[PDB]
Amino acid sequence: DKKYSIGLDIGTNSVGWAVITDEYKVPSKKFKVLGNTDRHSIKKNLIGALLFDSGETAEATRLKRTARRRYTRRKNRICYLQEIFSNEMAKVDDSFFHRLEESFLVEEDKKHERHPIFGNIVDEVAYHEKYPTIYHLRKKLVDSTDKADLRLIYLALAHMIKFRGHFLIEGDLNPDNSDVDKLFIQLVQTYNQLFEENPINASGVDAKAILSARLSKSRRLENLIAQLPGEKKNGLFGNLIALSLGLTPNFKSNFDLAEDAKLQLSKDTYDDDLDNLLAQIGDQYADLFLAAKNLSDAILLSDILRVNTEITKAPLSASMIKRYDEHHQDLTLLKALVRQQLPEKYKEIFFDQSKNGYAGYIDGGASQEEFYKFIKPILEKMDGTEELLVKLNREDLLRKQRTFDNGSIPHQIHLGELHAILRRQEDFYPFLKDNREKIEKILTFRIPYYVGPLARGNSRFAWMTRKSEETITPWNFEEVVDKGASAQSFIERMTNFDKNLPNEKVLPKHSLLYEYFTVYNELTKVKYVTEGMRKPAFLSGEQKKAIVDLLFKTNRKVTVKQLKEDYFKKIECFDSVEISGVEDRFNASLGTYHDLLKIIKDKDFLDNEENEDILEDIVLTLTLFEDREMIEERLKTYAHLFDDKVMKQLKRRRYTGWGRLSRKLINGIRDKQSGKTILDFLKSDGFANRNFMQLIHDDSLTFKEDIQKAQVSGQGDSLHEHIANLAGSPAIKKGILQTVKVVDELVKVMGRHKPENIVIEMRQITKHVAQILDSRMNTKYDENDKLIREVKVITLKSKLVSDFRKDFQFYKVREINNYHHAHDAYLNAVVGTALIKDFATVRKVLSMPQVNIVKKTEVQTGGFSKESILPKRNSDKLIARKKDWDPKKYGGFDSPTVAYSVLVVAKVEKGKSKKLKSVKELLGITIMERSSFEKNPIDFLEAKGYKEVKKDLIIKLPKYSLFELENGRKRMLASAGELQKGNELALPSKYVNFLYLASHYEKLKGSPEDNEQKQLFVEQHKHYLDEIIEQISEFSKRVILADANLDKVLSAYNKHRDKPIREQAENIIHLFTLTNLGAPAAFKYFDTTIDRKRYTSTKEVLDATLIHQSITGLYETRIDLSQLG
DNA sequence: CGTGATTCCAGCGTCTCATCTTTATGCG
DNA sequence: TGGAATCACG
RNA sequence: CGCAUAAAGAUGAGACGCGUUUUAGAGCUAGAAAUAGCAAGUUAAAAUAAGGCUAGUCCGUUAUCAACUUGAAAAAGUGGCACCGAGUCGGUGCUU
Repeated sequence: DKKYSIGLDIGTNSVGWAVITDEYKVPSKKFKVLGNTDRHSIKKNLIGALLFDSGETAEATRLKRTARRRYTRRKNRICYLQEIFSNEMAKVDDSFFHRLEESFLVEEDKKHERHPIFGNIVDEVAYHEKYPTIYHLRKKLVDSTDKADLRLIYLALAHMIKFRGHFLIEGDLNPDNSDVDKLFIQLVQTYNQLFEENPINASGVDAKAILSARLSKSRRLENLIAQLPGEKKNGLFGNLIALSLGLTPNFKSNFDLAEDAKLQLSKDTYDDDLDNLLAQIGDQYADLFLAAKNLSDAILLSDILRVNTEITKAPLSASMIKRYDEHHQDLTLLKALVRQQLPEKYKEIFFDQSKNGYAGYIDGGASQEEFYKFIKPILEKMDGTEELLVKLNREDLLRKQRTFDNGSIPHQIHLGELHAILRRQEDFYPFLKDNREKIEKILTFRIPYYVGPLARGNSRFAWMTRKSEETITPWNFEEVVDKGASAQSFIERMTNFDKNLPNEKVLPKHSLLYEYFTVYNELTKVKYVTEGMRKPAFLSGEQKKAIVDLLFKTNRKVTVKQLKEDYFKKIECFDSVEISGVEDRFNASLGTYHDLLKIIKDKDFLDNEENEDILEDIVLTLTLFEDREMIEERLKTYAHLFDDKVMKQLKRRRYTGWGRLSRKLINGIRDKQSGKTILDFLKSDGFANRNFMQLIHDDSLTFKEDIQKAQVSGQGDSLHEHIANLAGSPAIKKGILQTVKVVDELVKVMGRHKPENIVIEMRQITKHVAQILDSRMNTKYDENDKLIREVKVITLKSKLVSDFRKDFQFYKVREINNYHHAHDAYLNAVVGTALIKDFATVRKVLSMPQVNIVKKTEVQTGGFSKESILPKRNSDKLIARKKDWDPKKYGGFDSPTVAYSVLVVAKVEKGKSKKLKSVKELLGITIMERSSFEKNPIDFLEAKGYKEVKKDLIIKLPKYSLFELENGRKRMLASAGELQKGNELALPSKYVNFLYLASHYEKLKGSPEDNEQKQLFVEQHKHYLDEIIEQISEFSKRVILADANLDKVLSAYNKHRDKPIREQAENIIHLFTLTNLGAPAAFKYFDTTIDRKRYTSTKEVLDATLIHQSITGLYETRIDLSQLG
């Protein structure tokens, strides 16, 4: 026996393999064709390739899951709301909540009256004429004092709870008929009364247009600055204006504050940053800040609410009512216009649902835009359309109320209207007086993103911790869930664990200990030369200890520029020392130390080392959390040793980022005979210049033994490391997993012998790739705890072979057949083994008709079907959306996805007079029906009208099951009613070489003589252009069997048979979408298209052979299905 | 009533909080 | 790119 | 492998606006019909994978998968070799 080297190819859609010996030949062997066929053996060369569908990223599933959760919780909102007054709706009419549920149903499926709001036509019709939209009811309820109808209250409230707005504005709002202009003038006056040196003036500034245009907020700010008389963008009044339109200014440069003091209006931190300013600068600007807040509120409220109504405290509902009135008038006008003039267009606009006009726009499913692309022609051709052309130019003509731009409404004004309804109907409905807060909470309560799914343990996504087993409602959430541990989990479950101690976690990025560690390790490298010494020397440990106290504990920043003059010549008085190292920069500095020095009362609480346990817990909470409620709750257990002012100072700070080392690694483990930690050794460098980067593997310390031992203690599973891999960026790790599978398989098809010089191929991921090969094998140990190097693993930078393919002309015309994956793998092996090591062998491996191509079978999973809910039809293709929703009435989905097909031989009644007959048929199991089938297949097939099913004769047929019929014709099973081309065209290499040069694949390249030779090669061999068509035609006739398309292609080929060769090649290379493996795909040849010839028949394969193939396709179970019937 | 062609179709768009990774250069 | 429908006929 | 800076992918969570579907929002007129004339149109309820039991304000579209023996599963196990060729793999021989 002889060694072997595998050439492998990672990828996102396929993985190639090959097996090469000491010389580049590819061995050959027979192989056992197990199964019931006269063909016992089939010779195969080891070179093949495994095509597969690309692994999908979990984004689509996550989106679906979040949507499902949101629908569940919206239904709960409505249920929460219905049971809040389920006992008073019973008084008026009990079936009211009943009718709404079955409002979807048809007359013969309902069990109540067919009117959902009132239960009677007259009452029903009066509703849609008094309230042509919900917003007339929303408008009415805000502005009314007469007794409403509890079902009409539910209607409005349910309307807002169901569609409640966005939560991006933190805080609260109140429209209360506020006007922008007066607020701006009031701000100007407030600034002027304390800035008489240079007061602001309104001359030349539009107080309303500038800050309400469609321009971006910063652009509007700078435009306002420009329109002002002489103000600068960074002035105090400029900052106030910027706040007044939502920008985030900082005031240290204006009020000479002790801190930067940002005012982040768009975040909840504003509510206390304003208080901080009221502490730092005081009341001198309180009214100015409040005016700026009011201006920000008004500007943001108007930016989305285009109207400026005053008579009503319901700006949104009144807005949409106005949009309804304008749409009605606009339509009434446009109707007369297109019938006083242009009288031939009426039926197409107001009746035809197939055209994007009004008929389409309203009833048929056209959008606003497609209609606006349609009605403008007809508006351009008639007088009196000026008002209509104006609106179309602004997207304001004939507008809907429920639209794609309605997403800018905050939940705050929905909430305002909900309080208005609540605040005006309580006296008439007393139960409503003591339910005010409960409903508002239903509208306003969002689960925090750091609590996550509210599971009790059956959820792989959840982390919430419960103080009690009670059910979580809006009103007991604050007390059932322990928000603090919930948030700490939210961060910690995602925070890494320290590699040196794989079982436990890293510390914050600004830990006090980590803060020292990062700097103690840096200044170790400082060098100096002075009198008396005979050669350069570093700093000593005691010198570092002394330096820390009077350089790093003292100032916010440290540089050798200070040290080389302030320390040596003055602290220990070196005469003429010369200092070496980095010229100026010290990267690490005790940033947290000076922050605390500024924040907390005493420096002694930082110079002291006994307070270490506290500071680490303080910084830990300032990094884990970001809510003020949570930080306030957590710090307070430790503020009792500080003054309340110090506690308030700490509460503001936030850190970000997590470290890569653990507290125990730095200060937990101690040498078993030296009794010192890594931190201690960083204080005790000594003469050896020892530091962490060598302490972790210096055998004179036990730290090496501990770290190595821990990396073993944390193990326990092997096959799951292939899914950690690159922590996150692809979902193509499918490639890695399949790759190992073909190395595994190839071993047990090479005599369980391991390879030598395994050459991977495609710096980003390949580092992870190679070692998992080195980990899954090459594992035997040695006496000194050393792994023996039994297999060598290579990796290349994805490009070296692609230059070898030109340097030696082994051209790669991609579009012909998939043999290039295996051929690239084989050249990968060639180059890899050459780099570490006859020429002709390549010429054989590059013209071998046989290449083990396997399309990995697959059991389809995912969406049950296409997601569009199509209208009601009289077909059996439609799928009920519920157990009681017959599709013929209700519509449903269609075009399912079949997980896999099953072969069934069974009896079925047949004939005009029913009698039994034997049959053989492919069923096709949908993704829905897979669970029922795998529960018990006999009953499942038996309910489908089949009788007398034989279990042992049932066969599972995943997608891409490969059959073979006459003349080596093969077909792949694309969902039980469609085959799919199953053969490859071995268009020999002589026609590959000509076509690559001829079509000049990239654009055009080559040196003068090289270009001359290559172009003349195409000129001389013009008759390959006549033989290529012969290969395509004969192969199509033998396997593709597309008579019409082959006729078309030949006819077109002759019809355009006179263009220059380059143009001829560039289009014939598109003729290989005929002979390619896989789904048929239409192509064009010189602006004449040969469409796609589908197959749409699985009858042929029933009486054909079936090839179960392994991962590599070297082992077959080749069932002949004529034996079954 | 069993074959075979041509045509058409497919759910989409926002905000926010956190958390890993790799790429590119400059030092050890 | 696979399901479904509309169309021509032997 | 750690430090200094910028951008791009992956994971999770919390939320919005739509869209589709059946129904509800008594169409009138010439008629015996087809069909024609007129009027209206902008909103809502419900569902948004069937559904599952663990019965949660949870789970349900990612990953994984040839066949065969043992199987509750996990998982293990199952298919000699060489030399001369080439059209999807064929031939010859030692072996058994």
